[PDB]
Amino acid sequence: KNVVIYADGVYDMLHLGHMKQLEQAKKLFENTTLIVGVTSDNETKLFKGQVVQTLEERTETLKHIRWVDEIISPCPWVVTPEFLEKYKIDYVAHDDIDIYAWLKRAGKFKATQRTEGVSTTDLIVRILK
Amino acid sequence: KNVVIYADGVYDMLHLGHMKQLEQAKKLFENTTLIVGVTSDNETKLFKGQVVQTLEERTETLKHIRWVDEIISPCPWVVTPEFLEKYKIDYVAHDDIDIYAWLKRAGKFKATQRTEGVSTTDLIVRILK
Ligand SMILES: Nc1ccn([C@@H]2O[C@H](COP(=O)(O)O)[C@@H](O)[C@H]2O)c(=O)n1
Ligand SMILES: Nc1ccn([C@@H]2O[C@H](COP(=O)(O)O)[C@@H](O)[C@H]2O)c(=O)n1
Repeated sequence: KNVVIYADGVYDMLHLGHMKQLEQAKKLFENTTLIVGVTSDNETKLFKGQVVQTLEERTETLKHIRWVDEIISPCPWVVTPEFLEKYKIDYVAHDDIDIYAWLKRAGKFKATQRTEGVSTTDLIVRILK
Repeated sequence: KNVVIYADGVYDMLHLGHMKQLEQAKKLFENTTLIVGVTSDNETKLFKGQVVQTLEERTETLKHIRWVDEIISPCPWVVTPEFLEKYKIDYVAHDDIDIYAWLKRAGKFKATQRTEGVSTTDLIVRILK
């Protein structure tokens, strides 16, 4: 009955968009365990860009989110089949833009939706107006 | 056994300081219900200053916090004895600077600690440096 869901990301300056994504992932099935992977400072710098918050900060905030059952911090930058076996993960949940093609082929990918206009930085834009 | 705790505030741009306060309030006793009061846009404008986020936004974010059992939105600007009776509140939890003197006299005030340097706006200061 219980299904293990994995959602990875940077989760920098956690905002309502992230929280709604985690809620979505958590409620994909009736009984789930949501594991959240948080990306390292270095790989995030190397591949995405600057992070405002450190791994420790990004991880500590996530701990306070209702839908989060377990956190893997740091998590691998790229998901692998071996990683899924190690953590008994049934599905990977993430927005859908292919780096996830192999997960889709395996029937282990659950797409989630982004929430626009709600980021921490969009809120700063308000203040300046 | 179960104890009802009430924590009120603005909770604008929710950050780790708020989340740690709510965790503190929630863990004041072994078995609690944490009710969170969120202040109205008008009274917050009148008495504190501008709020970035609306009541609806401030409330929606709080919903995603693990420690929150119930939300009263909007909540009264000032706590009264009648309000405590209506919601069967045992203790009010808030930082300690006296507007809370009457609660302290009644044995219904539990002080919580602020967390410094961790606000959403302090994180914006980082980016600019
Ligand atoms: N506005 C946003 C921003 C991110 N998200 C989701 O939060 C998760 C982590 O995103 P980041 O790695 O960009 O922090 C991803 O699944 C992403 O789709 C969202 O659903 N809405
Ligand atoms: N840095 C901060 C900011 C607020 N808080 C707490 O969060 C609650 C709500 O604070 P505000 O009304 O300022 O949003 C209060 O109990 C306050 O003490 C905190 O513990 N640390």
